[PDB]
Amino acid sequence: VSEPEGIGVALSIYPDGYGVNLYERPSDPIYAGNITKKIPYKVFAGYWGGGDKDMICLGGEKQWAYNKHFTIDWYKVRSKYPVGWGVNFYDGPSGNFLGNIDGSEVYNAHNRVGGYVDIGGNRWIKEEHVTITAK
Repeated sequence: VSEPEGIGVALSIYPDGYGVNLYERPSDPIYAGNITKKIPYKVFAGYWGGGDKDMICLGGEKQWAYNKHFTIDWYKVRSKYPVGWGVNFYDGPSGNFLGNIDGSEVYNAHNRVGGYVDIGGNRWIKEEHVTITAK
């Protein structure tokens, strides 16, 4: 059974009590606040800015944080079908057809929108064709 929301789970790399900053506007972050309670937090979206500029969203628009401040257990995306059974991917949710995978690989969930999941590289698959699970 697939995780109904989210793309992964993040845990601060710092000690409990040590503030990790939250931001809005992930391409040019504006300080929004500070999280000091160290517990696992569900990740709802990713900003794929490349390297150190990657951010993860722990809620809504004012809950962006840098990936580098967390260890992240990404949700894993797997075909429902046997190896060799093609699964189409698109250039966005309900987007243009781009290609197919053969189901031999496991992917990390990079974003989920409108019943589609991005398996990375801007490749969006209908969620009906895959499982999205914590491990």
